[PDB]
Amino acid sequence: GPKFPRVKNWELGSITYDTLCAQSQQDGPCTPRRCLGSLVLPPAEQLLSQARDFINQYYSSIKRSGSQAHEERLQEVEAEVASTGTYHLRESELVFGAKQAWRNAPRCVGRIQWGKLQVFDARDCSSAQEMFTYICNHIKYATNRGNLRSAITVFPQRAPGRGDFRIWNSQLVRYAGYRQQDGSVRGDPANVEITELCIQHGWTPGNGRFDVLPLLLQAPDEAPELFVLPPELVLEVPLEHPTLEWFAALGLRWYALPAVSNMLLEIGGLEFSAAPFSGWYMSTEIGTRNLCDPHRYNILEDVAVCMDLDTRTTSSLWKDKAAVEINLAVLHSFQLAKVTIVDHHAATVSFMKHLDNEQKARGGCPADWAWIVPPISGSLTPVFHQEMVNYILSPAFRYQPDPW
Amino acid sequence: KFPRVKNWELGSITYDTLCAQSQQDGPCTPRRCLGSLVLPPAEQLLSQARDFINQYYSSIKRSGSQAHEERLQEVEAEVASTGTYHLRESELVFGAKQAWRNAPRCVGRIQWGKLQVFDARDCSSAQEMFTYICNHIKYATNRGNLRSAITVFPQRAPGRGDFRIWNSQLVRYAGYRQQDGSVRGDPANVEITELCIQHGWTPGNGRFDVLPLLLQAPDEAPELFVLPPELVLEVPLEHPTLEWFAALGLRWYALPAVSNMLLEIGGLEFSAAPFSGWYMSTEIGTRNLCDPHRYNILEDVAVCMDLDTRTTSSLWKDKAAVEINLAVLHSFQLAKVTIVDHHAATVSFMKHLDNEQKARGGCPADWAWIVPPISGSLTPVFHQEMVNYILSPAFRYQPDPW
Ligand code: HEM
Ligand code: HEM
Ligand SMILES: Cc1cc(N)nc(C[C@@H]2CNC[C@@H]2OCCNC[C@H](F)c2cccc(F)c2)c1
Ligand SMILES: Cc1cc(N)nc(C[C@@H]2CNC[C@@H]2OCCNC[C@H](F)c2cccc(F)c2)c1
Ligand SMILES: C[C@H](O)[C@H](O)[C@H]1CNc2nc(N)[nH]c(=O)c2N1
Ligand SMILES: C[C@H](O)[C@H](O)[C@H]1CNc2nc(N)[nH]c(=O)c2N1
Ligand SMILES: [Zn+2]
Repeated sequence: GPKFPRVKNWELGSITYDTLCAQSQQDGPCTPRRCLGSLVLPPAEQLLSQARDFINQYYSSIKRSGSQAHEERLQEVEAEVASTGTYHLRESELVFGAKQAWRNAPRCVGRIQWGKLQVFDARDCSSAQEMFTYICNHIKYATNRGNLRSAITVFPQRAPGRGDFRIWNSQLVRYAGYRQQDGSVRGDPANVEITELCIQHGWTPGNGRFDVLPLLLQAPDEAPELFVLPPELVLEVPLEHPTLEWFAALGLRWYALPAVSNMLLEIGGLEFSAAPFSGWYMSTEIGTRNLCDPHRYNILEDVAVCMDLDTRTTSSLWKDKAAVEINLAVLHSFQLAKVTIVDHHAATVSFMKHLDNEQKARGGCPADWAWIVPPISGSLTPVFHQEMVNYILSPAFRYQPDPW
Repeated sequence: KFPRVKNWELGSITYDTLCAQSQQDGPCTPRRCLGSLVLPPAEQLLSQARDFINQYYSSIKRSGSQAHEERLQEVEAEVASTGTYHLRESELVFGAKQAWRNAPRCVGRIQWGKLQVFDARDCSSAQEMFTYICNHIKYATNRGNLRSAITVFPQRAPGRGDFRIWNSQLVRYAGYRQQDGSVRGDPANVEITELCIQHGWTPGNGRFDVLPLLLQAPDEAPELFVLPPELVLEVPLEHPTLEWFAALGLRWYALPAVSNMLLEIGGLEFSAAPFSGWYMSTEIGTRNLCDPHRYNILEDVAVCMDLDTRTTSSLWKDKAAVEINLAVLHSFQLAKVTIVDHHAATVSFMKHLDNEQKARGGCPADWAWIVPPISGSLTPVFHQEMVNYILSPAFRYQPDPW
């Protein structure tokens, strides 16, 4: 074979070679001396080359590469940068770039849907209040009464010497976490800081386990402003189990819409610091991570006690049994409420199909094995047996640290 | 420089300084991570030897002593004269424990200091290899109270062919290709099964037929030896509450004993150095029995359980897999054969990480192999960042001798 990584599937015995990785223009965290693949967090000339690359990508995607229109677009970007230090994307370039950032996201198992993204252009937005309107519109469109639709809303890009548009919440919908007297947390321990920041900015807190947080929205050079989401906009699913009738009595619930709001969207060197996007859940993120992580709702022991399991010994597999029934409750309850969700089996099957599609279309697919393999039943899914190459392509979504 | 390593469940952070001791490159580069891939003169030999002898004298806290100086000179003298050298038994013992300590894919490393090392470097024939292997099996098995062991056969030499065990483990079950392209037994072992038959083995026809060994002395065809049945401890699988489970006729062998890896110590290479510990239950219950390309029993079990098999969203696979893992643990516990479940194994691995942080400043670990194949995030290792790199002494994969 060629001098590109050989990639094997150990279940089926099949082999491919990744040639797409040659397109990577940004270094990850590994060296020949040590692999850091498991870590969670790993100028005019600089901008212009990122821009040219992106414009080349766009004209390739419309098959007008080398054309007069292509060359004129490049010259227009260069002159814009020459005189202003920055440039602006055409509407169709933004749409292409946003779908490409999703396509490029190594940690996303849902990429078979990448071409079906509704891109809302909010680059005219000039205030926190207007961000709120755009965000409520996104939530209404995306939620679609339970028939969820993938979407992204793009606020204005970072600009020379002017502050950023930022949504302070890590997602559009999250539950509060309230630090208690005895040191415990009521609600979601992941959200203790943001919850405290909201109270500080004038929110009157609740006292429940599942209280929806308000949004803290920041327009350039202003303190963030607080906006409560009208409860009729936030679709939630009370959790019940198909055969364990007591499960409904636990009063657990989750919201319908997974909407990430703290990632930076980079396209051609331009940085969109507020560009919240949403899809639909894969059930394990709720049933396994949100509900069972020891540092989250941590409900395994409660549920195992209800199931009458022996929680005194590891080898009864009480944690495994309880996690499975909680995951089944999530799926059953979303299906009952007619809210789009995908189980880990169906999601990883569709990601294997996406891998094949991309092998044909671009000669590989950047993928992060530790994130793509689900957190229960790993080797029961086809992705566990599939070698994966991880690398950074642009356009991309990047993590940004909390603005506080 | 030194990477920061975070645990996301507890918020705790360490810095890995051990990785600076790596002298051998892995498959990653700044352009792309290949961490998920399964497969990767006299002066170079001399410096590996020196490093190793330095490691050894450091472990017995005699660095710089007279014995240390004179041993270094012995190695130099031997290499300069002959191109190679030989380890003393106590060095071999230290080196074997260290290759285990260093193995990034092993979750069982809390046990690394406890290893019985059989010196088989005076072995000159496949016959003698067989006797040594039978003794290792008897020792390691110990009527079910398993004891970690390694037997080390003669090192590679520039002149000649290697000592090799053709089998990938000392105990494995045959896989017989059928006329309909079906496999009876373990589909992972079709090739070795067919090799045994072509070297004169009379095959069984069951699902759990223990394979004979193909053992190879230098520059000879391999020879076939059948393991005496009484040496091979097996565990019938039954379930604590599902009565019909026992009637599936399932079983697994007690002793996991890897026989195809190369042991590298101080630049010397031991191409046959089979080692054994005890099983982590998910290896049997999840991979061997539920992999689609292995015994693939999930659907049969789920149907016996009367689960709805038609749709993924009933989580019938997840349910059946849990019960199969439970059957494995219950049955080994019942037979009084050492086994460890994935929760206990991963908790002890976390302690090993803390011990190693204190002892050496880090611990090379391969997250994709450390995290178990069921209930990943239910175990503490899922939430633990890991740094992967190659330290020597080391175990290395070697391709099949045919
Ligand atoms: C259509 C349904 C979708 C499904 C089922 C899905 C599935 C997932 C899952 C399970 C994860 C891992 C999340 C975690 O553990 O934190 C993930 C990550 C991610 N997905 Fe998707 N995805 C979907 C849509 C989207 C969309 C619309 C975008 C953007 C346009 C997106 C981009 C990303 C990114 C950037 C990550 C990494 C997040 C991070 O680093 O925290 N995905 N996806
Ligand atoms: C004491 C009981 C032990 C337990 C519970 C244990 C656990 C494990 C597990 C679960 C794996 C992954 C197996 C797989 O998925 O193929 C593994 C791999 C490995 N272990 Fe251990 N281990 C034990 C003892 C040992 C010993 C005694 C040695 C050598 C002296 C050793 C060296 C290795 C090596 C080199 C690998 C990687 C094997 C490969 O690449 O195929 N371990 N261990
Ligand atoms: C520190 C840090 C880095 C990073 N890259 N990421 C994070 C968010 C963490 C990752 N793991 C839990 C939490 O992220 C929770 C949010 N995940 C929802 C998911 F991204 C999703 C699902 C379906 C559709 C869709 F559009 C989006 C934190
Ligand atoms: C191609 C290739 C490369 C590589 N490094 N490795 C392999 C063996 C594979 C790994 N995954 C299944 C199979 O290896 C099965 C052997 N595993 C037994 C396990 F290693 C074990 C457990 C407890 C104690 C002990 F001493 C040994 C194949
Ligand atoms: C340490 C490790 O990288 C970390 O816990 C990762 C593992 N895999 C994951 N996979 C997904 N999809 N989401 C996550 O939050 C994590 N956490
Ligand atoms: C492709 C992927 O690396 C491969 O399936 C790995 C993943 N993790 C593993 N983990 C262990 N312990 N054993 C294995 O064989 C594997 N296989
Ligand atoms: Zn890597």
